[PDB]
Amino acid sequence: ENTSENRAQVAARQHNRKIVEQYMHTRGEARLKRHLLFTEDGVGGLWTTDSGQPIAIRGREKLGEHAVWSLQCFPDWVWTDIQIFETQDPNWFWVECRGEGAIVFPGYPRGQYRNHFLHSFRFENGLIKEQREFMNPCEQFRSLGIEVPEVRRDGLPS
Amino acid sequence: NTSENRAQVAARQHNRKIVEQYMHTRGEARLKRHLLFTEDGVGGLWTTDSGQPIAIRGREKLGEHAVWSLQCFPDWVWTDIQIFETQDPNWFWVECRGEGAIVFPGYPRGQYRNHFLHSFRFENGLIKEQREFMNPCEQFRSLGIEVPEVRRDGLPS
Ligand SMILES: O=C(O)c1cc(Br)ccc1N[C@H]1CCC[C@@H](C(=O)O)C1
Ligand SMILES: O=C(O)c1cc(Br)ccc1N[C@H]1CCC[C@@H](C(=O)O)C1
Repeated sequence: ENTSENRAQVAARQHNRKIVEQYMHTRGEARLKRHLLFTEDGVGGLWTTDSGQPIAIRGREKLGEHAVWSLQCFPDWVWTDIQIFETQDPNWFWVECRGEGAIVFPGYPRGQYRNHFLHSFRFENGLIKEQREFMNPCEQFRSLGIEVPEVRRDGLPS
Repeated sequence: NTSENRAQVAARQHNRKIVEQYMHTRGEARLKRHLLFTEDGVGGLWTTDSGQPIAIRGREKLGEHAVWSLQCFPDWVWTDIQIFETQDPNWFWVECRGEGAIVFPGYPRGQYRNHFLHSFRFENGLIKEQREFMNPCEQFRSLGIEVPEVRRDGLPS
């Protein structure tokens, strides 16, 4: 039904989608201003780590400061194969994508990193309140020359 | 309010019920979870230490796989289940937790807990493709496997 309230939900979803698109296409020195897409208290970061705990970057300013490090350590990064999923919540989206680029972490050799990613984006007032990255840390270990632990699944049917 | 749209709404509602039922399947009922899939339906684990998915292809293979899964994760429960519909009536995402004993050949019995994302795509009201995404490091830990620590030298606080 075409009511003011359904219309408002559609408008919000449409706006938020454009910000997801923008986020996912932000490259190069533009990454130094990606933080401006977030609420002042917005959070971003990596939810799949070797320690099992997220690394959460809290606050728009902290995200901007973080961008300096990310641009250093992933100097040519691009997201590819981007699929945006709207949800029943006009303020929540998921993205499935791939990503590739050099990885330049001090203490490791320079390497090439490729992974499969899921990102979660939650909005408030048309800015991102929470972004979260989910990936397979093992592919990052590979890129850094770190030996990947192996699980044997004996008896797993074929 | 158009038949195209009434059809999609119905398909999405039907498919959501199937996602709910999959997520709440426990115990011996797991031996029949494969009945939720198309005959050629695929399920499995998309985040593995090898970097390649472990795909289980076909309804019959998924039922055979259930035997293994019930032995290796004998009391498994999904919890904190959040179901995301999408613009596609035939594609859902689930974010949840899961926990239970892990009992793999050649590793000490453990307690495995993880955070999960599942993707479910549908055809003809049955699951055509289910994919699990988790952090393999938590599964290493549950099996007593040492996990390396990545150092992020510049990383601000
Ligand atoms: O992979 C990490 O070590 C990582 C650590 C924190 Br903490 C946050 C995010 C992380 N993932 C990267 C992957 C490459 C692009 C990059 C970006 O888009 O800023 C983010
Ligand atoms: O974690 C694995 O080793 C794994 C291997 C393949 Br092959 C497929 C799925 C896997 N994940 C489990 C996690 C516990 C519940 C279980 C189930 O719901 O059947 C599936």
